[PDB]
Amino acid sequence: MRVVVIGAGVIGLSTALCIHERYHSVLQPLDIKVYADRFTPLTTTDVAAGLWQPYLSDPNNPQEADWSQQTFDYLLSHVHSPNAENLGLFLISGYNLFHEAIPDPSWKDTVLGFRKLTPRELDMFPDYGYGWFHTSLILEGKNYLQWLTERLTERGVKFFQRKVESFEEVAREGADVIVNCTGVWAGALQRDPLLQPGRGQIMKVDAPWMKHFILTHDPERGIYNSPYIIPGTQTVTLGGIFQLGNWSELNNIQDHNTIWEGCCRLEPTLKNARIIGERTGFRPVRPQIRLEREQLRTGPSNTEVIHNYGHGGYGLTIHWGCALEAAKLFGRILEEKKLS
Amino acid sequence: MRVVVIGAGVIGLSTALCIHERYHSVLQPLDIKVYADRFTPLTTTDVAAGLWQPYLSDPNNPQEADWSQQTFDYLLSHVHSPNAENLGLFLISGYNLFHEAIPDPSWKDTVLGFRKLTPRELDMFPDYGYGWFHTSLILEGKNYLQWLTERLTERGVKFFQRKVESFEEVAREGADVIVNCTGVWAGALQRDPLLQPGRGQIMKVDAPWMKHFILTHDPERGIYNSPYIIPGTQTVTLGGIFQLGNWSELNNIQDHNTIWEGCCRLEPTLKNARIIGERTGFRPVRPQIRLEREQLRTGPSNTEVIHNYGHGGYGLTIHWGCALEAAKLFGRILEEKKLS
Ligand SMILES: Cc1cc2nc3c(=O)[nH]c(=O)nc-3n(C[C@H](O)[C@H](O)[C@H](O)COP(=O)(O)OP(=O)(O)OC[C@H]3O[C@@H](n4cnc5c(N)ncnc54)[C@H](O)[C@@H]3O)c2cc1C
Ligand SMILES: Cc1cc2nc3c(=O)[nH]c(=O)nc-3n(C[C@H](O)[C@H](O)[C@H](O)COP(=O)(O)OP(=O)(O)OC[C@H]3O[C@@H](n4cnc5c(N)ncnc54)[C@H](O)[C@@H]3O)c2cc1C
Ligand SMILES: O=C(O)c1csc(Cl)c1
Ligand SMILES: O=C(O)c1csc(Cl)c1
Repeated sequence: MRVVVIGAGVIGLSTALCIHERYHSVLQPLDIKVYADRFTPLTTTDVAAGLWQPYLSDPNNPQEADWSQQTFDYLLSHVHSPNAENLGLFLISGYNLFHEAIPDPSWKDTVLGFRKLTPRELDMFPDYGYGWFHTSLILEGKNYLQWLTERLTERGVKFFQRKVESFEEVAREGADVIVNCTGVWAGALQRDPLLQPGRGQIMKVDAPWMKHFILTHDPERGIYNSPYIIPGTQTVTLGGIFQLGNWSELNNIQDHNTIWEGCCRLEPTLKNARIIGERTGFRPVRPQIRLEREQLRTGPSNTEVIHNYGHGGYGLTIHWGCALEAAKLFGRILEEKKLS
Repeated sequence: MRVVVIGAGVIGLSTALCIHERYHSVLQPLDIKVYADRFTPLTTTDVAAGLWQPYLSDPNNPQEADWSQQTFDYLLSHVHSPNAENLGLFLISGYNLFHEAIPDPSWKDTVLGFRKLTPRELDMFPDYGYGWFHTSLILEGKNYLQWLTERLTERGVKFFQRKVESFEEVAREGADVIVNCTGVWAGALQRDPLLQPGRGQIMKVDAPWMKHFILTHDPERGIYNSPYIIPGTQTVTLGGIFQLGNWSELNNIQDHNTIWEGCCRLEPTLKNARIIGERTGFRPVRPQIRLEREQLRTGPSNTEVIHNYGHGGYGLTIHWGCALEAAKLFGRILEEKKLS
């Protein structure tokens, strides 16, 4: 059983690890290989701040709400483990500001100590008059991806830097199961009109006095098109750009100005914070995560393919639930091959 | 009117600043000088982490409860000012862990978003089964003291490195009002059996993933004789020593081992944190702050004194309320001398 996972993002690496950990003993000819065009720190996961928060609206597939929750419970179960520093995982509390009262989220009980903001807290933010306060977790992509890489290397999963042109080229080379974790670039292997790039731009700033995240929201401009401030381990992430259909992997000046003055008005202590870096990424936007199987008509034989892409701006938030679910789909392929 | 403030800690400097801004134009020859044996970074204020939190019990003088709220309200009114970085001031949420249920503190409504810990939050700390969660402030003494100095220097308040032997010495030099802010060393100028050193020791550790403060409590050990973890701007403070009657300004190895084992058990991610420094300070312990006027019998005519010391382990928590109050008693001196 030769398995080829395409993608070295949080989706591909966690899926490869979760498949190996659940199926190493039931299948000894289990050679897992990871094909990827870019690795850390050159993936979309590296650009993400790493905060655990799903979208405010319910996810159009209630199974995604569970995948988000079991990812949170799994990460929280190791947030006080001594290796949490290596994963880039830690607790963080913060605010979610609004201009008008909105209903509570579906993940209010997943989060620790969810509550609505008191008047004295709202007075620190004059432009907003309603919001939440809650304790969540941050999984920084740079540390988490390298942690997954080393653990996959411990389990004998070889890595190869190459751009896959088609599923058939991997199938014809001997692959039995192809795990499609290509993210926003998935359409290049199979056209999907529902998948489109949600381009974002973030600023990484040195402001170590920031102990809380601050996410603002405006339904007119869309989600994450509003200033947000997310403190990480060594730096503070400033963002607020979300552009559909923009393929320009290049830092914009106007977006830089939008991010800066939006967060500076939100928190005036940032005016003296030095800018360390700035990055551009593409959220794999889709109305639904494509986590499903597909038997490919490739050749006289037929290839088995597992898709998992289209996680939008919540990939790290939902990655572990998607990895477990992709491992279950891998097990059904096993039972149908007279193999489990 | 020649005023002499003895003490360059948070109590001496804030009182000298609060006195001048209220009386520099009501009083034309207002020459204020600061006499101090040690300045920053060699004062007890520099050892403190800077967390705003009073004792758990009522302060035996309900005016101190007001002084603490005045300090919180004033600091909170400057937490989003762009010069808060110069003050070393920023918001921070955190935990207060207990082994079983105890009554709520009197300052519950002063802090932001006070609440009790949920069961899932208590599961992250296996030893403690009850606790609180609230948002507070941190005023790092080093940045705050150098800020107060720069203010006072701009206003013609000259500083002098000098050990004061007696009030009579200062009054001999021509001083009209003496503001005694000598902290734990006040007994060397007037014997006070109520003032004793609450020696403490803290560890400054590099663990920037710590976003919350964690204070543990044990009624058997006494307050602050239990592990606490207070993340600062550039470092994380680890403490938990409160020893009455020890004047040894020397870091102890057993106290070091007590702090390390207590905080590492409380937070296993601290196992690999770099130790940056270690400090020892003396809390000016008193059953109540001595904030009062005293006309003492030196020379053929009196020279009046204002005492401000005995703040224990909540000096930065209460400094501003005591500074305003010491300015009021300075104003009554102006009335008794018919100067206003
Ligand atoms: C600015 C910004 C901030 C974000 N913040 C958060 C956040 O705070 N929390 C959160 O949960 N999410 C956040 N996200 C979203 C998150 O980054 C993504 O959902 C997540 O990274 C998706 O990763 P992925 O594994 O699907 O693909 P990405 O990590 O891009 O990885 C794609 C992988 O597929 C590979 N690949 C693609 N095509 C081929 C090919 N043809 N041949 C070989 N390899 C190929 C790529 O090279 C790479 O290996 C943010 C996104 C952006 C843009
Ligand atoms: C380990 C530790 C942690 C702490 N943490 C906190 C905390 O988190 N939050 C909080 O609110 N408080 C905390 N405290 C308490 C806080 O540090 C003190 O309450 C506060 O610093 C009081 O300082 P002060 O101004 O009274 O005098 P200190 O800063 O000592 O300053 C005394 C000044 O008076 C001078 N002086 C004394 N005698 C003479 C003299 N005879 N002649 C000339 N000058 C003299 C001293 O040299 C110095 O200039 C902590 C204390 C310790 C020890
Ligand atoms: O996509 C984003 O910009 C984003 C900000 S917080 C979060 Cl979770 C995701
Ligand atoms: O005295 C202390 O060690 C102390 C710890 S938190 C706080 Cl406020 C004071």
